Amino acid sequence: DSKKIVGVFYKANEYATKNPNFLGCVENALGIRDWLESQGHQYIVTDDKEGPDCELEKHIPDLHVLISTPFHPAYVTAERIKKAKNLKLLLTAGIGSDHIDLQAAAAAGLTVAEVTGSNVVSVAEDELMRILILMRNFVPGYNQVVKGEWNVAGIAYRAYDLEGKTIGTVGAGRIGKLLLQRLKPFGCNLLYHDRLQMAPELEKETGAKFVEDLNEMLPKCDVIVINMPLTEKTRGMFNKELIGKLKKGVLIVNNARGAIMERQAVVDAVESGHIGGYSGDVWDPQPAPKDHPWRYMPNQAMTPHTSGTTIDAQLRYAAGTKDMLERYFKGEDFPTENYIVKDGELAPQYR
Amino acid sequence: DSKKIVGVFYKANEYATKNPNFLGCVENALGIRDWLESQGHQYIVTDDKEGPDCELEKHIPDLHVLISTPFHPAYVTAERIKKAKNLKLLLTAGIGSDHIDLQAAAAAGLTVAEVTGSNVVSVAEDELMRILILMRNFVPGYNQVVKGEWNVAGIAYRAYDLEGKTIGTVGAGRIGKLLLQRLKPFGCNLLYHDRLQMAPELEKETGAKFVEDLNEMLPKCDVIVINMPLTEKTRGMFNKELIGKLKKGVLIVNNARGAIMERQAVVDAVESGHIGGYSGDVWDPQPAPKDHPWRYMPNQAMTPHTSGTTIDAQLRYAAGTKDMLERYFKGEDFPTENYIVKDGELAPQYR
Ligand SMILES: NC(=O)c1ccc[n+]([C@@H]2O[C@H](COP(=O)([O-])OP(=O)(O)OC[C@H]3O[C@@H](n4cnc5c(N)ncnc54)[C@H](O)[C@@H]3O)[C@@H](O)[C@H]2O)c1
Ligand SMILES: NC(=O)c1ccc[n+]([C@@H]2O[C@H](COP(=O)([O-])OP(=O)(O)OC[C@H]3O[C@@H](n4cnc5c(N)ncnc54)[C@H](O)[C@@H]3O)[C@@H](O)[C@H]2O)c1
Repeated sequence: DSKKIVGVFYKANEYATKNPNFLGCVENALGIRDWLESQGHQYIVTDDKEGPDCELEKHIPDLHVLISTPFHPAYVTAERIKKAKNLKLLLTAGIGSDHIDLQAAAAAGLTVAEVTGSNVVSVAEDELMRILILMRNFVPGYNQVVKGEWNVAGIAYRAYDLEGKTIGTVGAGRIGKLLLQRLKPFGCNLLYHDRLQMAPELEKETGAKFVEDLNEMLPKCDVIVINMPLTEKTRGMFNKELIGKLKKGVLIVNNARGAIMERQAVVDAVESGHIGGYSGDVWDPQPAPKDHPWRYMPNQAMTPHTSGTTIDAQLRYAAGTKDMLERYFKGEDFPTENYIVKDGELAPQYR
Repeated sequence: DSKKIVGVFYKANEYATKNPNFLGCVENALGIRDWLESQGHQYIVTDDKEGPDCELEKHIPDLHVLISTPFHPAYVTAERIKKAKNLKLLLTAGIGSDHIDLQAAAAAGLTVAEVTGSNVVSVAEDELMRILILMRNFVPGYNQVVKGEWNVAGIAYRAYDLEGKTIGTVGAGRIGKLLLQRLKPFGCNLLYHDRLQMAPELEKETGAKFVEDLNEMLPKCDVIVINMPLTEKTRGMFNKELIGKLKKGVLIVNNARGAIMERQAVVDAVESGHIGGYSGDVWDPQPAPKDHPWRYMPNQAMTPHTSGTTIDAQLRYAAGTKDMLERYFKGEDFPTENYIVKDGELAPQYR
């Protein structure tokens, strides 16, 4: 009954011990090493995930379970899945399992699951933060401060209050709903697009108006927020043509997945001023290389992939990961909303 | 009965024309020049405000009305008031009139008024954006992006969700109340201190609790927000001893006035880790010199003085300044809430 379990996390070095609940890094490995080893399982943890000769690849031929995390994602390709002779279970410590080839996982009969709900508040907070950072023009003020400069006009000419502006969320699942709730008291005109309409009473509490056809919402928005998974349909959806339909000077927030946008289409439209500003924590690929052009374009307010891995989020997704492992050892089903691929079927929000 | 009117604003140069509503700079000067010249008055506008030899000091001897603005503040000292033989009226385009020597103004019988309520939503927004930026640790992420780095752990060890944290506002007048209303859906433990308690219905809607004694509220707070005027009592109030009563690792937001804090006492407690981070738009003095130490201390999330001068704020304070000039010319009283010094008496919020 003893299994080989591999975890792939970001490496913390001297940061590992600066908070007692820092469960998300390599060194602390979700807090589950002792619990796993006491049951006779082998637990191997690494950040070394790229290429033929990395530590992860050493263990791909015989691991049983692979625990990944979106902030430092192991890319589980069709070729890796074919090499993986004993693999049965792919767990995501966090939310969003698109770093796996989900079609090849379904074709191989693998189970893919994630900790649904675990960091959705955290991302909704970070999104509202970035809307404010772009609208109110925080980044150019910070840059003046560190360079020893002082020029209020260089900031004020394009700074605005959020009050009275039109904000559209593209996707209204768990995160989009939590965002709409936090935006209610700012006094904005809220719109949303999804394949699924929110309940009548949630529309009434938030004041948010359903727009069934995405192309009708886009031109109306001063602010657009991305809030869908990375799926075969959403991949590359914000291309040259779709971005042309946005209001001139639109501010875009994207803490969903970087690859929902076409990389170069965003760069070109930022340089022309057609996108007024772009802010998010997600990139294609991750880690983002040193030369990734989103780092250097005008008006950018980016960070690395951090919003779903606050300390409070880490505690919840480590706990959910442990619960699923415990269920797995006992042959019990996970909560239904956790499955992304089960019995060869993809979950509806990814179809 | 035609008057010399002087305006002191920040200079925009090429930025002036980038927005048709950019009324807060020298070049557009609240949009009132034609209006004032058509009535036979003279309107001298300048940003040059420092020392014996600046353009402002040339007009001090014979001006009738001086319009100042907090973002680029003319320091109207006792020595200046004495030299000002014709001066009758000091108007603040924005909110907070502490850049005037208010005791010398009272002594000389000068009227001091400002545009109450004009940018209070704007600052409430900017405060909440800063709580998020400090709590969720945005600034180190931005810094890594522009330097070409990628290290998630270096940000995540210190990042938390705002949900469930304790936040205290020191002051609950116009801005403090608007902040509390916007914090409500984040699910925090909200406390406030003021000399005046809020209406019970407002306490209930926001969920904020009155703490009558300031010293009792302070050690309880993860986040402290400064929300009072700069007055004889608030000036230097956050000194070595008062900062010591704060929780270790406290995050502080101050978009009120810089001099409410002792400058070096903030530097020391930030260097020690007693203050975990400090964020605001306001400084002593302004413009802040190149070597001001708040620009360079650990964890700082500063900007120049911007939050009360968004485009939407400028439209409101330009209109309120124009309205008080019209009343002035007709011998009519300003709205009661606009007066800071009238008949040699300070307004109650400054006492
Ligand atoms: N930055 C972070 O740290 C972080 C953390 C968590 C999640 N995320 C990303 O955000 C995503 C959303 O999270 P959630 O909890 O809100 O997910 P959710 O499943 O609850 O909501 C997704 C929504 O997308 C809609 N949708 C799917 N395909 C669509 C399409 N083609 N057109 C229109 N609507 C479509 C679905 O109907 C659903 O309401 C995750 O999949 C993940 O990729 C990022
Ligand atoms: N950063 C900006 O752009 C910007 C913009 C507007 C205002 N401000 C600053 O914010 C201040 C507050 O603005 P407002 O509209 O909320 O003012 P307000 O008059 O409505 O509120 C001031 C509050 O301070 C309280 N107070 C005064 N002295 C006190 C003391 N010693 N102890 C406890 N409470 C005390 C009063 O009871 C009052 O409720 C302004 O005076 C200004 O200096 C900054």
